[PDB]
This record gives sequence, structure tokens and C-alpha cells, in this order.
Amino acid sequence: VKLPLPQRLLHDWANGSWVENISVRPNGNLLVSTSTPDGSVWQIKEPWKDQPEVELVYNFDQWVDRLIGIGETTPDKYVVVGSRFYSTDPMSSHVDRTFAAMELDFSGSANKDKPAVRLIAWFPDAHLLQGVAALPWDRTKVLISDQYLLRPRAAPQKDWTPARGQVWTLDTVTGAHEVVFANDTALDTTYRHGYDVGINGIKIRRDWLYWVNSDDGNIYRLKIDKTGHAVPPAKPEVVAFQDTIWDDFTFGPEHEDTIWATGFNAIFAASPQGKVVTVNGVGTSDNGIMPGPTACAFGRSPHDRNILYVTGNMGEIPVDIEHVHLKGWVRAIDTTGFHF
Ligand SMILES: *[C@@H]1O[C@H](CO)[C@@H](O[C@@H]2O[C@H](CO)[C@@H](O[C@@H]3O[C@H](CO[C@H]4O[C@H](CO[C@H]5O[C@H](CO)[C@@H](O)[C@H](O)[C@@H]5O[C@H]5O[C@H](CO)[C@@H](O)[C@H](O)[C@@H]5O)[C@@H](O)[C@H](O[C@H]5O[C@H](CO)[C@@H](O)[C@H](O)[C@@H]5O)[C@@H]4O)[C@@H](O)[C@H](O)[C@@H]3O)[C@H](O)[C@H]2NC(C)=O)[C@H](O)[C@H]1NC(C)=O
Ligand SMILES: *[C@@H]1O[C@H](CO)[C@@H](O[C@@H]2O[C@H](CO)[C@@H](O)[C@H](O)[C@H]2NC(C)=O)[C@H](O)[C@H]1NC(C)=O
Ligand SMILES: C/C1=C/CC(C)(C)/C=C/C[C@]2(C)Oc3cc(O)c(=O)cc(C)c3C[C@H]2C[C@@H]1O
Ligand SMILES: C=C1C(=O)C=C(O)C(=O)C=C1C
Ligand SMILES: [Ca+2]
Repeated sequence: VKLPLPQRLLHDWANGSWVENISVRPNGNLLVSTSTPDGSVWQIKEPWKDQPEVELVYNFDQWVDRLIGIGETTPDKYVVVGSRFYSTDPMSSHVDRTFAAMELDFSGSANKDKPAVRLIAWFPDAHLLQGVAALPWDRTKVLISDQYLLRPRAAPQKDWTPARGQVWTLDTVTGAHEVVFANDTALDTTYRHGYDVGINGIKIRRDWLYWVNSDDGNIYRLKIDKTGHAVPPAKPEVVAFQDTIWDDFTFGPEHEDTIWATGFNAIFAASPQGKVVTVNGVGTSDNGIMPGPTACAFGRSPHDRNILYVTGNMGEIPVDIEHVHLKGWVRAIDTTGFHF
């Protein structure tokens, strides 16, 4: 019960890189998506080792300059989303109407070390695809969060009008996709936290869509039906509050309904009743050791279920968003024995 929790560094990428999200394979290897300097998935094999192997899986340049979110669908298949971007600068806007969803298929004899990769669907009317979460009762379908600038442009960006946030469904078998939830301020930003997004990372648990909002401090959930639409009256519910810039989160370990969420240079745990504790990073004796965490996920091997693996994209604590020093990293946090 001593805080902060124990942590160690698995791997650093080079200056300028950005590790944006993470999915754990059934065999326990990590798959991480990068936004810069290119849009790729990397694998950390056997991440419980002191010095695990880190290998490029696939660079998605054929379709996109950057990847954002990743999520597992059916076992050992993954959906990533991405688009073209005006530049590799940390402040670069996306290029409107270039978003896409792609698949990495590790399932089956032929693919379990070299995956088969394909383009699933173009999303030219989306704004910025962000987080990906499979419907647990129908795992070939995912929800995808979507929010950022309505009018992204080449630098200097001057019109920062935000698009209203929304949630898509995507059928990875047929490629069919549509918006299933939109036009609710819980999905939106008004830049209370500076330039940012509204709805960011998503996860689905039982018949609830959960998400964090990077601008209003809230973790939300929404009751959904089996096609992903909201169950009337369709009103999001606050599950927790903390005045921090949320990015992504997970439930765990194992079957526990505790939320582990990345915040502003810090990691947080939130009880289902709304109690929020800072367990790593800024606000503990960790200080600035983990700048810019972006996502987290628990280990899946029989011998690391309590290890929370954390992706990040900064090499120093930023003074302001216009002076970011990008550097991708992955750390591992030992949550063994944590309780509220
Ligand atoms: C949540 O709520 C929203 C809001 O109600 C719902 O979205 C609307 O859905 C309806 C029904 O499907 C859409 O109506 C159709 O619109 C068609 C034309 O759409 C195209 O033009 C739109 C207007 O463009 C002008 O205004 C915008 C906003 O100010 C400017 O940015 C733009 O530059 C244009 O400005 C010029 O013209 C106006 C005059 O209109 C002048 O005042 C200006 O000075 C300029 O001269 C535009 O908003 C649309 O963009 C949106 O959608 C596209 C997808 O096509 C997407 O790629 C964009 O990123 C953006 O999201 C689009 O370019 C028309 O042909 C058709 O007959 C019908 O009228 C309506 O467009 C939607 N409105 C918005 C704001 O999105 C939404 O459905 C709902 N969600 C759910 C799940 O219910
Ligand atoms: C990666 O970026 C860091 C800064 O985030 C670089 O570190 C700086 O290096 C200069 C010149 O060597 C020093 O004057 C600064 O004091 C350093 N700042 C630090 C350490 O915070 C680092 O050199 C970069 N790496 C490479 C290979 O270029
Ligand atoms: C990626 C992005 C891009 C949009 C743009 C171009 C305006 C950048 C803003 C930088 C910003 C505000 O920086 C943070 C910094 C950290 O230090 C940290 O620990 C945690 C978070 C969660 C964030 C998230 C991002 C916000 C947005 O999601
Ligand atoms: C807003 C985003 C975001 O949230 C995350 C990303 O990975 C990224 O590459 C940058 C954009 C602009
Ligand atoms: Ca994110």
C-alpha cells in the first residue's frame, strides 16, 4: 500500500517519437501504436523480462502518416486508426478527410509472427479517430471515438474551432461504419484545459461505454444496446472526477472494476464510487520521471496480470504545449496489493 507504486522502464524510442496507445496480445506481448516519426505498430516480446526485445511489426505509410488508437477485436486481431498529418511537429494538425481504419491479423498458423495487414475502411467524414474498443458480445465490431479540430490546417493553425465529439461503430467483417452517438457536451471540449480533445480513450465493460474527457476532468459512462447506440434517454453519467488531462485508461487487474487512467504526467486509480488516487508520477515522489503518459494496459500472462504497462510520448515535462520534447517510452507499474 506504499505509494507511489514500483515502476521500471522497458524501452525508450528516439527523440521525436511518440507512442500513443497499447494492446496486449493473448500470449502477453505488447503491441504499441506510434504517431511520430511514422505511423507504426511495434511489439515488445515477453515484456516481463528486464530487457525485452522490441521490434517493428508494420509501418502503415501506405495509408497513413500517423497511427492513433489500437484495440483487439477477435482473438489476436487488432484495429488501428490513423490519417495523414501536415507535419511530424507535436502541434501538427491532421489533414482533413484522410482518416482510415486498418487491421493487423495475428490469428492462425501463417500469421502468428508476421501478421497480415489490410485497409478496412476510409472515414473521410470523420474528424479525428482516437480510441478503439470492441463490442465484447460481438467482437468483430468496434466503437471508435472521434474528436478534434473542425478545420485542421497547415501551421500556423489559427481557427481552433473544435468539432463536436462523436462515436462510430465499425464492422470489421464488412467494412460498414456509421456514427452511433453524437452531440453531447460530455464528448466536447471548450479548451478549459488549453488546446486538446474532448472524448479521448474509450473502453467497453458489460453494456457500458466508458470514456475519459481530456477537457472537463470527467470519466463518463453510457448505457448502450447491442449495436452500440445509447439506451434512451441516453444521458452520460460521471463515474469520477479529477482536474487533470485524461488520455486513456483500462479496467483491472483481471476482473476488478477499478479504473487505471493516465493523466497529466501522472497515473491515477479510480474506484467505482468515484474515489481517485494518484499512484505514480507528478504529485508523488516519482516527480517528473514519467512525462506524457498516453495509455495503459495490464499484463495477460499467468505471471504478470498485476503489471500495468504504460505508454508515453515525452522525454521531459513540458513547459507549455508549444515546447514539447517528444520521446516515446514504455514503463511497467507493479499494482500488486493496491486497494482503496
Ligand atoms: C449532430 O448534430 C449535427 C448538427 O446538427 C448533425 O450534423 C448535421 O447533419 C445534417 C443532416 O445530415 C447535415 O445537413 C446536410 O448538410 C449538407 C452540407 O454539408 C456540408 O456543408 C455544411 C455547411 O457548410 C458551411 O457551414 C460550415 C459551418 O459554419 C462551414 O464550416 C463551411 O465552410 C460552410 O460555410 C460556408 O457556407 C455557409 C452557408 O451554409 C456560410 O455561412 C459560410 O460563411 C461559408 O460560406 C458543413 O457543416 C458540412 O460539414 C460537416 O459534415 C461533413 C460531412 O459531409 C464533414 O466532413 C465535416 O467535417 C463537417 O462535420 C458539409 O461540408 C447538405 O448538402 C444537406 O442537404 C444537408 O443540409 C449537416 O451538414 C450537419 N451539420 C454539421 C455541422 O455537421 C449530426 O447529424 C448530428 N449527429 C447525429 C448522430 O445525429
Ligand atoms: C534528445 O533531447 C534532449 C533534450 O530533451 C537532449 O538533451 C540536451 O542536449 C543538449 C546538448 O547535448 C544539452 O545542452 C541539454 O542540456 C540537454 N537537455 C536535457 C538532457 O534535458 C538530447 O541530447 C537529445 N538526444 C539526441 C541524441 O540528440
Ligand atoms: C495529443 C494531443 C494533441 C493536440 C495538440 C496538438 C493541441 C497537443 C496538445 C498537447 C497535450 C495537451 O499534452 C498533454 C501533455 C502531457 O504532458 C500529459 O502528460 C498528458 C496529456 C494527456 C496531454 C495530451 C495532449 C492533448 C491531445 O490529446
Ligand atoms: C489530437 C491528437 C491526439 O490526441 C493524439 C495523437 O496521437 C496525435 O498524433 C495528435 C493529435 C492531433
Ligand atoms: Ca489518446
